This record gives sequence, structure tokens and C-alpha cells, in this order.
Amino acid sequence: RFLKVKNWETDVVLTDTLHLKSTLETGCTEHICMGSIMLPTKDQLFPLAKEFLDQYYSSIKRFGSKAHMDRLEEVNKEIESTSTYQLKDTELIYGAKHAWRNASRCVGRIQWSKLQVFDARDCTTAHGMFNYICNHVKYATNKGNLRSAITIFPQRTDGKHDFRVWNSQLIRYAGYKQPDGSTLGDPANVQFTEICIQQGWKAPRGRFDVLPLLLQANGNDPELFQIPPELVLEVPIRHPKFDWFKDLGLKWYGLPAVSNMLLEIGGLEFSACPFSGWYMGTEIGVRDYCDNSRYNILEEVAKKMDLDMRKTSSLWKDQALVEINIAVLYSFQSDKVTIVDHHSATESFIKHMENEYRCRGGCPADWVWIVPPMSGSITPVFHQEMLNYRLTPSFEYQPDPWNTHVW
Amino acid sequence: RFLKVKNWETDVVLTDTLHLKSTLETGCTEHICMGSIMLPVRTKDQLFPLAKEFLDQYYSSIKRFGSKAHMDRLEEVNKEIESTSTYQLKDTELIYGAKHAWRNASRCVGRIQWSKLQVFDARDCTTAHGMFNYICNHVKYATNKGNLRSAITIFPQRTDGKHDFRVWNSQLIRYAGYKQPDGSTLGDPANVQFTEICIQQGWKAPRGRFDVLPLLLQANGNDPELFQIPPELVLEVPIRHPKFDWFKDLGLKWYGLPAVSNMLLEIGGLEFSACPFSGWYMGTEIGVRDYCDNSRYNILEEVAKKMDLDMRKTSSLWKDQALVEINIAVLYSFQSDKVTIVDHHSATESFIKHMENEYRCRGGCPADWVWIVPPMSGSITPVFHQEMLNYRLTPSFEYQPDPWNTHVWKG
Ligand code: HEM
Ligand code: HEM
Ligand SMILES: Nc1ccc2ccc(CCNCc3cccc(F)c3)cc2n1
Ligand SMILES: Nc1ccc2ccc(CCNCc3cccc(F)c3)cc2n1
Ligand SMILES: C[C@H](O)[C@H](O)[C@H]1CNc2nc(N)[nH]c(=O)c2N1
Ligand SMILES: C[C@H](O)[C@H](O)[C@H]1CNc2nc(N)[nH]c(=O)c2N1
Ligand SMILES: [Zn+2]
Repeated sequence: RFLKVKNWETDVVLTDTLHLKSTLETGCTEHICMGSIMLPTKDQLFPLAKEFLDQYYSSIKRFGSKAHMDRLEEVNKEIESTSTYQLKDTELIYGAKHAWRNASRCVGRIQWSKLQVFDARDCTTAHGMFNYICNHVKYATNKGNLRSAITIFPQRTDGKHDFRVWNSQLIRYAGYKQPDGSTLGDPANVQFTEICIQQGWKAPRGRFDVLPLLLQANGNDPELFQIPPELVLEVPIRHPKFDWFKDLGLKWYGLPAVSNMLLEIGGLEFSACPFSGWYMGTEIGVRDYCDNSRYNILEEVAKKMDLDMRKTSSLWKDQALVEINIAVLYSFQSDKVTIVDHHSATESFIKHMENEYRCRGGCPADWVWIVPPMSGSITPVFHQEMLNYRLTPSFEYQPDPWNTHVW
Repeated sequence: RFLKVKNWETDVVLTDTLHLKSTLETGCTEHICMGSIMLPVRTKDQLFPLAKEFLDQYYSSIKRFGSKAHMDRLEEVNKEIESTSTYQLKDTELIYGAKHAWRNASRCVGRIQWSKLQVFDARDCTTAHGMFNYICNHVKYATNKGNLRSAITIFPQRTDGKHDFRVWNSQLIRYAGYKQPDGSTLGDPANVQFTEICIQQGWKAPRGRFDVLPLLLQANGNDPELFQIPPELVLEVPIRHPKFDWFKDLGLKWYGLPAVSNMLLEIGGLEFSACPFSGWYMGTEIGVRDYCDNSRYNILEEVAKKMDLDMRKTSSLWKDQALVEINIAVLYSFQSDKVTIVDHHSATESFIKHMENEYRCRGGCPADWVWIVPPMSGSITPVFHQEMLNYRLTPSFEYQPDPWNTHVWKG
């Protein structure tokens, strides 16, 4: 019931009680661990509201005050009546910050409480959503000095009137299958790129074409909008030592902005809630560039380095991987775009876990995601035992819209 | 109930039915995953069901299930249990058992090799000197002048829990660690405590950076006894780098034979508390963990110094750079000296093929992702992208408490 986690590098032992509040389920049982699986009414709504408001009012040291009981009463009456309810701004901001705070897969959560929340609940049209989004993009980008932000669109009502951003991130590169056989641009987005095209987008058909937004307001057919190029900050990728690196023609965008998730606060569902922070280097250089099903450029870089690609045991892949990642970090830093390396992010997270164990009685963490995709054991999080559990408010996955939408 | 795992690189989806034969528990519940926790005297009562399920599995594997021999064997084991409270395994069931425990080891990336396991039956062993003799033969056989062969030596099983056979060492071959009065460590920091136990039992420590520890061996619940492994039996590899000539001057070497000696082999409810086994190294075990863990030899700084990398910011990735160079060196040295080693690309690719084969023939392959994914270059190996299901099958290898914590000293 009180659980211990050990750091095997430092012997530091933390005790976890926060897990006893865990409300959602994990995927696992006593017989099988599913830790590495990627994805594992009025009646229902009032307990969910209560649990949230109880934690909200405890967080402001007003648990069991007349203010607390009154709001519980007020929300109760509103559920009874409307079959839903509305968050106060204060609750909304709290809800959003806490969803980040509870994101067990996020290494960057030391930052959780500095989150700019843009309340777009008054939004009604796809054009409005586009305006909100461009404002968010410009605010968060801050000419390279990035700030965390979330923009929250109206909450699900009857599931017929959902707001959705069909994009997976606000800024992403197009991917095109070729007669050729292979793939131009980003293979992760081939399907979304076709959905745009089949909705009307004139594709430049390049390697690094910023996708148009596909925005759905109020359950309508989604619409296309080009993010003003002037708002999309990009970084040309060069190496501090290899001059030929530039000639690979690589670039990436400064702003990581996930837009296909669902934010749940007190049982209410916010199906359009694009949020952004800034990149850890490995996300671009390890995953985006080197995944076989992504830009997959390892082979080409190794060649330019004249490495022995005859045997896996020369560690040419590994040698090239490190160089690609040095280059990503160097380019972002050169151009003054905020970026974090995996050593610094993971060091931060250990300090954050320490703070949370101390102030909150724990910190849900998914080791499989927290440990970076390169140099695992030379980062401190490798040696850190973590307990994974699901707390609310939360961000959740949801089915890609085109499978759902009654077109 | 069927369970699916997807590989997110290849889209290959596999179906798991084997997890239905799983008995032991995981640590996890519907409310908490303990997948990153390092560690998550039997009656007749619990013994016969464990023996029965085991012999049912053995008889099935030899296509004799329900045969007269199967039935006569169950009856004979049962009789032996109620009369003696325990039972002896036939040679063949021991072999099958030891192989299955390897096949079932969800944290082992080397399991493609599970069926080629040389089993040495040391159950007639009675004394610590007898144990030393068995272990030398094991080491010499497994080593095979650099052409490493998998092996396990199986000493007598637990009886009343007061007559245990144990190898106190954590691996048969390991280097001493010495905590110095300024607080610095000499040799391998992992083995300090045990080094200290050996000293106290009377080992005369050479006190170098790579002193092979002596064997501390307990027979029949008696106090353990020291022995030195003949040096001619300890194959070692000096570490050098193909392009960096100063690498040799770091004075590094490692031993060739990874031989884990502190686990417990469970087969059909029986407990083999001394069951040392060995394979060969995956390069990252030495190059990443043994050399570059902060808590181990910790050579990253000195290597990056010699490479004259930019060490003033972590964002130069000097650490990642030194790490690759050290690991290139470990593989280069082993291959040059013709001592078996596998790199992490080769091993993980083999594992993916082993796993798919196992899903097809066995209906599953329990696998611990946290452990299978290599401690460097995780996502450029195919395992990273492979969903895995972790569950516990018997026969199995289990942890046990360090014996200095539990032993009743005779004096
Ligand atoms: C400020 C800088 C931030 C850093 C460096 C960062 C770092 C990361 C990284 C590296 C991942 C794993 C990504 C992957 O491999 O796909 C991640 C996951 C995640 N982070 Fe962050 N994060 C940041 C800010 C945010 C913010 C602002 C939110 C929301 C308010 C957020 C919520 C999440 C969620 C929900 C996940 C998991 C998504 C999933 O399960 O697929 N993070 N974080
Ligand atoms: C033949 C070559 C082998 C290779 C390359 C190999 C590879 C590995 C590696 C890399 C690990 C994780 C090591 C660590 O990070 O501490 C491991 C774990 C393990 N392997 Fe092997 N293995 C081999 C043979 C064997 C053999 C012969 C057995 C026993 C019969 C075995 C049973 C295990 C077990 C039980 C574990 C998990 C130990 C734990 O939980 O601490 N493996 N294997
Ligand atoms: N730097 C940041 C900041 C916030 C982030 C939030 C979420 C993610 C994850 C992106 N999700 C895409 C995805 C990844 C893996 C499986 C899947 F289904 C979908 C990365 C972040 N990276
Ligand atoms: N190459 C091989 C072959 C077989 C192996 C069997 C077991 C192990 C694991 C040994 N672990 C030592 C250890 C060190 C630190 C903490 C801990 F729990 C365990 C590695 C193998 N490595
Ligand atoms: C199969 C496995 O769960 C999957 O590849 C995971 C592993 N860890 C990850 N970790 C992070 N941060 N991001 C990911 O996309 C993944 N993918
Ligand atoms: C806390 C964490 O589970 C622990 O560091 C594990 C992680 N994965 C590992 N994986 C392997 N192969 N070996 C290890 O010693 C560890 N250590
Ligand atoms: Zn689990």
C-alpha cells in the first residue's frame, strides 16, 4: 500500500502513496505486464466532477469550506439540469496544468506549473479555431524563446458536435508515396497528407512541406487553412564539425505541438486541446531522422562519414546516430531556438520526481517512455525505478477523426 | 483469451496464447505497473501440483503425454513425495528443466540459443572442494579457448533450507573492488562488499584494478570456503581501439566468460540454489554498463579527455561520443582475440526472429522490454519498436537473497 522506488545509481529511496488515489486502469494484471504496449451520462458524471472539485479545493487550502460545498452544490444542480457543467476559468487552468503534471510519459514535467492556458471555449467555427491556433503558435514560438501553452476548444456535448484538429501536431511535414516505390517527405503522415489532398490541398510535393491545418468545429466537415509561413519557425540542420552535413538538406521545426489528444477534466472531455512545449533533441535526431519508418537517414550520413558499413559490429549506426544528434542540438542552439538535450532533460526529471515525491507523495512515470531512445543507461532515469499509474485530470488518446466523422 | 503485440516499425502483429499457462505473479495490478521495479521450505501440500504440471509439460514436449511412462512417472513421483517429502529429477527432466528456465527468462535477449545448453549434473556433489572441481570443469568447458559454449552446472537441490548449496559469488569470474580510506574505489565498485567478505575469510588481496576474485563456496549448509580459480582457466581480453592508439594505455581489460552464479533454478517445485550458468557477452554489458555506469569503472571522463571532446556542456554529447568509442573498442578487442561476443544490433535482430518463431511454434514468448532494449542506441535496434508481454512461466530462474544475509555461521 505504501510503495518504494529505488534509484540504483544513488541508492535514494522514495515512498509512493499518490498511487492510492489512482482512478483509471493500466492494462496490466497480476499475471501479465503490459508496460510496453503503446495503447492499452449524468450517472457517470457527478462522481467525476466531485473528485475533481475536491482536489481543486484542497489544492487552494479550502477543502470543506462554504465555497467548496457551494460549488459542489452548483455543479450538481447544473448536471441534474443540463446533463453537463462548465468549469470556472480557475478550474480550467488547474485542470490543464494537472493533466500535464499527471502525464506519466512526459520527461519535461518539471515545467508543469508554467503553462499558459488559452480558453477558446467561446469558439464556434473552423475559421475561429484557425485564429486561436495561429495566436497559440505565435505566442508559444516567441521568436525562438519558446513558452509552453495549451489552447482549449469547446468540450464534447453529445459526441455529434465534437471539435477536433485532425492534424496530429500543429506543425508537421507532408509525406508522399512515389511510383518510385519509396517515400518522399515524412512516411508517418502519408495518410494524413492524402486526406488533405483529397479535401483539396495543392501539395508542393517536397520533402519538407508544412501541412495545412484541417480543422473541425462543432462536428462539421473539417476545413483546410495554411499557417502563415511567417509563424512557422524552422531550423536548418548543420554540424559544428562536418561541413558536408548542410548539403543533406535537412531542416526541422522549432515547435512541438501535439494536437490530436483528448484532455479530460472532472469527467468533461476536451477533444480539441492542441498543446506545445519545446523539443528534447533526441525526438528529432534519434526518432524523426533515424527510425526506419521515418526519415531513415542513418545510411546516408554514415556514407558521408566514410564509416565501415560492412559489419554491424563497427557500430557505424551508433556513431552516425550521435553525430546527427549533435547537429540537431547545434543548429537549434545556433539559431537561438529553445531545445533541451537528453542529459539535461533526464537530470531535470529526476529533480522533478524528487520534488513530487516530497510535495505530493509521488509521481506517475512510464520508464519505457521516460528513458531516451539513445544512451539510455548513461542518463540518470535509466537507473531510476518508476511506478506507473493513471491519475486524472489527464491527456488521453482518441481515434483519428476520419474513422469517426460522419462525412 | 488471445493477446496481440504489434511491431510499430514493421506492422507485424503477433497473437499470444502462452500467457494462459502463466502461474507466478508479476507485481503489477490493474492500478499500478511495476514493470520498472528491479526485483518485483515447501510442503507436500504445494509440491505435488508443481511436480505434476512440470511432468505434464515434459511428457508433452516428448510427445508421450498420457502414456504409460507418463502415468507411471507421476505415480512414482507422488509416492516419493509423500514418503520423503521431496523427489529427484531424472537426468532427462533436469536437462529439459534447465533449458526451459532459460527459454522462459523474459529479461534475456540471448534466448535464440536456449536449446543449445550443456547441462552438467553436479547433484552427487557433497563438499565445497567438490563444488570447486565442478566449477573449474564448467569454466574450462564453457571457455573452450575463446569459442564460448553455453553451460549450466546443477548442484543438489534445497531440502530443509538448512543444507543449502550456494555459490556466494555473484558471477564465477569477477574483479575485486576496494573502498579506499579517501573514499575512492579501486577495481570494480559493484563487488566491494563481497570483496570485503573474501578478505575477511582470509583471501590475500593483490589490491589491483582487475584482481579476479576467489570462489567462496558453501556445500550442504556448511560455512563457505575460499578457492582460487586457476589463472590459466580465466580467459581475459585486453581492451584496445582500432583507430585510437592511446586506448591501450587506459589499462583496461575484461574477462570473456559471463557466468552468473547467484540465481535459483526452479524446476517442478524443486529449488536448485546453486546453479551457475554461462553464455557469452553482448558487448554493451561490458562497454556501456561495466565501464560507463557512474557506479562501476566510470571511464567516460578519462576517455572523453583523451579524445579531447568539448566537456564543458552536456549538449556537446561528449558522453554519447565516448560511449560509442568504448563499445567499438570492446567488440574490436574480443573479435581480434577470437573470443565470442555479440554486438547489440546482431543480438536484438536475432531476438526478434527468436520471438516470432516462438509465437508461431509456442504460442508466445514472455519478454521484459525494460531489460531487452540495449542501454545504448535503444531505438535503432528492432526490439525498441516491438511490443512485448511479460509474464512468468516455470521452470524459471529466480533471484535469491545474498547468502551472507541469511547464513547461520557454524564457526
Ligand atoms: C516544455 C517542454 C517539454 C518537454 C521537453 C517534453 C518532453 C516529452 C517527451 C520527450 C515526450 C515523449 C515524446 C515521444 O517520444 O513521442 C513527452 C511525452 C508527453 N508529454 Fe511532454 N514535454 C514537454 C512539454 C509538454 C507539455 C506542455 C504537455 C502538455 C501540456 C506535455 C504532455 C506530454 C504528454 C501527454 C506526453 C505523452 C504523449 C503520448 O503518450 O503519446 N508535455 N514529453
Ligand atoms: C549465450 C549468450 C547469451 C547472451 C548474449 C545473453 C544476453 C543476456 C543479457 C544481455 C542479459 C541482460 C544482462 C544485464 O543487463 O544484466 C541477459 C539476462 C539474462 N539471461 Fe541471458 N544471455 C545469454 C545466455 C544465457 C544463459 C546461458 C542463461 C541461463 C541458462 C541466461 C539466462 C538469463 C537470465 C535468467 C537473465 C536475467 C537475469 C536478471 O533478471 O537479472 N542467458 N541475457
Ligand atoms: N517536446 C515535446 C513536448 C510535448 C510532447 C507531447 C507529446 C508527444 C508525443 C507525440 N505523440 C505522437 C505519437 C507517438 C507515439 C505513438 C503514437 F500513437 C503517437 C511529444 C512531445 N514532445
Ligand atoms: N551475456 C550474459 C549471459 C547471461 C546472463 C545472465 C544473467 C545476467 C544478469 C546479471 N546481472 C547482474 C546484476 C547487476 C546489478 C543488479 C542486478 F539486479 C543484477 C547477465 C547475463 N549476460
Ligand atoms: C513498443 C514500444 O512500447 C514503443 O516502441 C515505444 C517504446 N518507447 C517509446 N518512448 C518514447 N518516448 N516514445 C515512443 O514513441 C516510444 N515507443
Ligand atoms: C530501474 C531499472 O528497472 C533498472 O535500472 C534496470 C533497467 N533495465 C535494465 N536492463 C538490463 N539489461 N540490465 C539492467 O541492469 C537494467 N536495469
Ligand atoms: Zn505492468
